[PDB]
Order: sequence, then C-alpha cells, then structure tokens
Amino acid sequence: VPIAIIGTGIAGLSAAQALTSAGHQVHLFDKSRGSGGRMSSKRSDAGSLDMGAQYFTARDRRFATAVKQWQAQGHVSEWTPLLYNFHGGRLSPSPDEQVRWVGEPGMSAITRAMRGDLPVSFSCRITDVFRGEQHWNLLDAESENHGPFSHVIIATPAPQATALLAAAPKLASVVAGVKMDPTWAVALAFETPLQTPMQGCFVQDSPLDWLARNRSKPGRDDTLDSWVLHATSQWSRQNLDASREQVIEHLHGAFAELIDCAMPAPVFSLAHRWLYARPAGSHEWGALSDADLGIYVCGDWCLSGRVEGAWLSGQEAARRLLEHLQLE
Amino acid sequence: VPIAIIGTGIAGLSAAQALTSAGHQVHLFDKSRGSGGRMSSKRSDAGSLDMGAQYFTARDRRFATAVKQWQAQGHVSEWTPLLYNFHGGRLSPSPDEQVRWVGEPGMSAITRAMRGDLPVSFSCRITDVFRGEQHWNLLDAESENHGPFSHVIIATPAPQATALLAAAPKLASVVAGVKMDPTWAVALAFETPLQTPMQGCFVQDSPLDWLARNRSKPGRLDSWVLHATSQWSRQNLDASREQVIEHLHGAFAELIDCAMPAPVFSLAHRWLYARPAGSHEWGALSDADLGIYVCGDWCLSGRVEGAWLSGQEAARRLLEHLQ
Ligand SMILES: Cc1cc2nc3c(=O)[nH]c(=O)nc-3n(C[C@H](O)[C@H](O)[C@H](O)COP(=O)(O)OP(=O)(O)OC[C@H]3O[C@@H](n4cnc5c(N)ncnc54)[C@H](O)[C@@H]3O)c2cc1C
Ligand SMILES: Cc1cc2nc3c(=O)[nH]c(=O)nc-3n(C[C@H](O)[C@H](O)[C@H](O)COP(=O)(O)OP(=O)(O)OC[C@H]3O[C@@H](n4cnc5c(N)ncnc54)[C@H](O)[C@@H]3O)c2cc1C
Ligand SMILES: NC(=O)c1ccc[n+]([C@@H]2O[C@H](COP(=O)([O-])OP(=O)(O)OC[C@H]3O[C@@H](n4cnc5c(N)ncnc54)[C@H](O)[C@@H]3O)[C@@H](O)[C@H]2O)c1
Repeated sequence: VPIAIIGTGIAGLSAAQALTSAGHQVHLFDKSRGSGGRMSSKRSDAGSLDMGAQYFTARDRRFATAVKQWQAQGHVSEWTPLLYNFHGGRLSPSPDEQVRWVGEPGMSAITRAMRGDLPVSFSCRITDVFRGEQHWNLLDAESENHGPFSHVIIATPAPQATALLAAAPKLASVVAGVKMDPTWAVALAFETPLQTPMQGCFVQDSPLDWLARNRSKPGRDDTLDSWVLHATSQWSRQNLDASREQVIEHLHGAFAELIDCAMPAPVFSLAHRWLYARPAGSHEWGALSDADLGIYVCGDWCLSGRVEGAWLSGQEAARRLLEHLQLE
Repeated sequence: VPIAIIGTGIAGLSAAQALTSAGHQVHLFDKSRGSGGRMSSKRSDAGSLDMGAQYFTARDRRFATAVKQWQAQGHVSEWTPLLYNFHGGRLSPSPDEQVRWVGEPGMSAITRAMRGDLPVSFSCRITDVFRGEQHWNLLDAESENHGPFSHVIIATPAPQATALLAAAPKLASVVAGVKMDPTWAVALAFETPLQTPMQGCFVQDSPLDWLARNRSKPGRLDSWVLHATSQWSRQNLDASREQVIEHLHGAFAELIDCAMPAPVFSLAHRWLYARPAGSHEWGALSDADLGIYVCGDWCLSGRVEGAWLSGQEAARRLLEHLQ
C-alpha cells in the first residue's frame, strides 16, 4: 500500500526521493499537466520559458551536495550573467560574484529528473484527504477516489494545503496562518536580439526587482531573445487583479525605463500570476506532521521560502515518516 | 459591480435573497451542476429522492415566516408520518406533536425557487479568492478569472471554506477548526409496498439512525431512504457504494417487521461533510473591512434553519457595513 504525495514541486519530489531510497513505494499527484511547480518551465512560441524561479542559490551543505549530483547528471549548471543594477533611475554594472544555479536545458529539468518514472497522476486536483479504519484516501475534482494509501504527504503552498487537512484540524489551523505573497512575472521576446551586453539586472525604485535574459543561461540557444521580468511583491499585490495586458504593458514600461539600447516592439509577450509565489516570512519548522495519524506537510514555507528550503522540507517530511515506521 | 456568493445551498441562497431584496446584484457559483447542496433531491426511478436533508423544523419566527411563504408558493408542506423507534431491538410507534416540513415535490424545490433566475455559474469550482485595491476576484479550477466583485460571501461546508479564505488568514484558522461529520445515505425501492404502517423511524443500535418512506411525503415505487450514523459512516468512509448498499440494506432487513423482497433499485451517496460535529453561536463569520463574509449551517445549529439564518446574518452584516 503506497504513500501518497500531493504536489510535484521540489518539496514533494524531494520527499519522494527520500522515501523511495529507503525502500517505500509512492504515488504522486498534481493538478498540473506536469511536475516542477514553481520551478516549472513553459514551452512557448518563443521557446522554453522559466516563468517561476529563474535561478537558485545553495548554502546548506546537504542541499549543495544534491545540487552537485544534479550537475554531474547534466541537469543543472552555474549561471554567471553579466549583471547590472538600476537604482536611483541610473543603470550601472554590478560585479556581483554570487554562484547561481539554473536547470538545463530548463529549470524544470531538476524536478523532471527527480520524478524519474515514479508513479504519477497529472491533471489530478485533490480536493479531499480522508481516512478509513486502516488506510488513507484521496478524492479528486472529478469525484474519483484514489487509494488505499498508507500515509499522505501534502507538498503544496500553505493556503492550498488547508483544504486537504480536514482530517487533522490542529495542523489545518497552523497551516491556515501561513501567509504567502504574490508575484507577477512577464516574458517578452524580440525577433532580433537587443543590442546590449546586459544579461540580468537587479532593479530598485521600480515595479520590477529583477530581470533576466534567457539566451545567457547555460544550454539556451533560442533564436528569439526572450527576457523574464519579475515584479516586486508590493507592486504585484497592488496590481493583483490587473489584466494580463496591463501587467505586460506596465512591466514592459519599467524595462524600457532602464534599458541601455533600442527596444523594438516585442513579438511575443506573456504574463503569469503566482498568487502564492513565496512565503511572506520564514520558519524553522522543517515540516509539519501528525505521525500517529499518518499525515505530513511540507513546502518551502516550512523553512526559508526558496528552492533550497523546499528541498530540505521534503527531506524532513520523509525523515519523520521513516522514523515513525522504524519505531512502530 | 456585483456581490459573489460561493455555494448555492440554502445558506448561500438565503444570503442571495436578502441581498437582492435590498436591491443588490449577485452572482452565484457552485462546483455542482445544480443548486441545493445538502438539500438537493436525486432524480430516480421512484421519483425525486431526498437523499440529504429529510425534513426540517421551523422554530425561529423569521424562518417560520419564510417557510410559510414557501408553503404559499407550493414549495413546502407539512409532513405527518407515522413515526417509529427501533429500540431494544424492537420496532414500536413513537408519536410526537412536532411539526416537520418537507419541500414539495422534493426537498430541492425550496432552494430551486430561492435561486430562481439569479445569475449563476455551475460546474464552477472556485479555488482562490483574492482582492486588488478596490475589488474581489475569483479563480476557478479551470484557471478562469471571475470578477470584479464588490464583496464575497463564502457559503460552503467549513473545510471547503478554508481554501477560499487565504485573504483572511484569521478567519481561515478559525474555520479550519470546525469539525464536520460524514453520513452515508442509501435509497432502496420496492415494486410493491412493504406491508408495514411505518413511514419513518429513529433507529438505535444499528448502522442506521434514520429511515424514511418517500411515498409518505406530500406530493411524491415504494422508496426508502436510509441514513447511517456518523460513527458507522466514519468506520466505512472509504467503502464502495456497492458495499454500503449491501451493508445498509442488510441493516434495514434486520429491523423491518414485514416481508421484504429484493429491491428493484438501489442508490448510495457519501456526504463527507454532512453536518457539524457540534453547535456554534457565530451566526456568521466576517471581516467586513476586507469585504469577505462566511456562512453555513455550521455557524449555528447544523440544520436547515441554521443554514438559512446564517445566510441572513452574513447578508445583514454586509448591508450594515455599506455605510
Ligand atoms: C516568480 C518566482 C520567482 C522565484 N525565484 C526564486 C529564486 O530566485 N530563488 C529561489 O530559491 N526560489 C525562488 N522561487 C521559489 C521556489 O520556486 C519555491 O520556493 C519552490 O519551487 C517551492 O517548491 P514547493 O515544492 O514547496 O512548492 P511548489 O513548487 O508550489 O509545488 C506545489 C505543487 O503542488 C501542486 N498542487 C497544489 N495544490 C494541489 C492539489 N490540490 N492537488 C494536486 N496538486 C496540487 C501544484 O500544482 C504544484 O506543482 C521563486 C518562485 C516564484 C513563483
Ligand atoms: C445526509 C444528511 C441528512 C440531513 N438531514 C437533515 C434533516 O433531517 N434536517 C435538517 O434540518 N438538516 C439536515 N441536514 C443538514 C442540512 O442539509 C444542512 O444543514 C443544510 O442543507 C446546509 O446548507 P448550507 O447552505 O450551509 O451548505 P450546503 O448545502 O453544503 O451547500 C454548499 C454548496 O457549496 C458548494 N461548494 C462547496 N465548495 C465549493 C467551491 N469551492 N466552489 C463552488 N461551490 C462550492 C457545494 O457544491 C454546495 O452546493 C442533513 C444533511 C445531510 C448531509
Ligand atoms: N444525517 C445527518 O448526518 C444529519 C445532518 C444534519 C442534520 N441532521 C438531522 O437534523 C434533524 C432535525 O433535528 P430537529 O431538532 O430539527 O428535528 P427533530 O426534533 O425531529 O429531531 C431531533 C432529534 O430528536 C429525536 N426525536 C425527535 N422526535 C422523535 C421521536 N418521535 N422518537 C424518537 N426520537 C425523536 C431524534 O433523535 C432526532 O434526531 C435531526 O433529526 C438530525 O438527524 C442529520
């Protein structure tokens, strides 16, 4: 009887890896058509786009060790863009010297490799998690039952987890208090490359706080010069219900204010709203659990709100489950 | 810019009635193909079956007037069944002078009439509720946006409300604490009427705690609706429909006091969040400054009356705040 994992972002897949390494079968669920969550890459008319996390850093040694394995396997590489800063309405080079990692050929490659051939049900939105006398069961949005499962790991943003925790109301109440902040992201592509050496920019005093040039990322070689623009959470909140076209227009404007070359009209534009982009604050929980009941909860919001945090959180959920088994 | 109401059970529709009576536009949402929620009737080979709420009492003077209005409209009538008890393993009559009401021709008639031609989006599961600087917005399970809305009323079972309250995490945490119990229901119909005078029964010491005979209701094959206890329903929460029918049919066959042949049709329905485990005294929950309101039976007594009163209270708080 396998363990159900709801969510195939890096937290859920990190838990899946740990459990399967320890000799336990899992079954993965995601409402999306594929895995990766906020690390996903989007195929588009302008090539593959990373519209969520663009890169990540690694400080914790356990996570850094995993990243170096992924690198050896060809799924991640360092990204060292020629960076600029825009502050006080002025553009300047930024000798930032920080190691940043990017999935290759796209950010989604990391989680795709973690998932491997583990059993998975995509386009399967779980709406209820409930237990009988012996086993756990999942109900999906089409009213189909899934189970039996021996345990459940919920690996979703906290607001999306609360509805799945009716069986564990003390946990549900904790999870319901975890605030996550929104982000609007925009992608623009140009038929000919912009005539600038800029490959990324940190932005202040602007609707934007970050932008990146996709062709500068390792293994990227799309004919179209695509750029991904990230709005601040404050701007995104203020504009949370703006239309996609207005968001595109405004962040395009912010980009045009800082750029150091001519910018023709884009041939493609996309906006994406992440309602629950990152946690508003940090925790040191690692995971949340009711091991006696058999329910575990994980995600970036259990720790630092970054890819590293999500991965560590999944490791911790799995560790607790495995410890409980070993003890039983 | 209208008010969004998520949930078209009697709580949501009660809120809708109060708001539209006061001249405010609404838009209704439900994940189901129709309205009524836990009062809904199931169409079947034996006529409309009330698989959910079976009858209701009207004690509160305001609700009683509403019930009298519905009666005037031909949507409800008094139900005066010959009631029994199954106690100590024996069936005996249990008379009482309690007035009970039923929708006619089915329990669903009440909410259908409340809904009328109000704007509604069915097969529309709301997954997210969020606000900009001036308006509310809804996202559904197909990733389609809905809005702008001036306010939002959530009118769902409490565990289903928690996901819709991210914008109001203090309310979400309260709502997350509300326990609701499950109920399995089974319907059986017989080609010839069972030779018993019983028309309903309160049942003890059984998987069942209630059974009712539909042809005994005003305006309605001899079909019977069986309701399992919350304990039994919990113990069997992940049983198949076929297993539940088999087991609850067996339980009915154990208590009946006349010959009972094989039924010509059977149906089962699992209500995961059938009723609140306990009582509450909230009336409604709200953050009026934010513009979000929450209602449902679980805000009061866990009965039709409680749902109706809760919707009225949510609407009243909204209307009071508009000022
Ligand atoms: C715009 C943006 C920029 C970012 N930049 C950075 C950065 O520079 N550095 C960094 O370290 N991090 C960054 N992040 C954060 C990083 O993306 C996240 O911390 C991490 O990816 C979260 O992983 P997770 O597994 O916890 O959740 P997610 O990736 O959100 O995975 C949750 C999964 O659960 C699924 N799901 C949800 N509800 C259900 C349901 N009911 N049924 C089935 N499936 C469900 C979802 O579809 C999703 O696939 C960024 C995020 C965003 C959005
Ligand atoms: C088996 C059973 C027997 C009962 N018997 C009796 C009785 O004899 N007497 C009595 O007084 N009461 C009885 N009740 C209780 C009565 O049915 C309820 O108190 C009442 O109908 C609840 O109304 P409500 O509007 O609060 O919720 P509901 O009727 O549950 O309506 C909620 C609505 O919200 C919708 N919804 C939920 N989530 C979403 C979403 N995310 N997006 C869109 N729509 C959504 C649902 O589809 C549903 O239509 C019984 C209930 C059950 C289950
Ligand atoms: N199936 C479910 O899970 C569920 C969910 C929500 C509400 N409800 C029902 O709401 C119903 C209505 O409660 P109410 O107070 O409005 O109506 P009511 O006064 O008819 O019923 C209340 C309770 O009183 C008892 N009772 C009343 N008359 C009786 C008699 N003649 N013999 C034996 N017992 C008798 C029963 O135990 C009954 O459950 C309850 O009966 C309850 O079953 C059921």
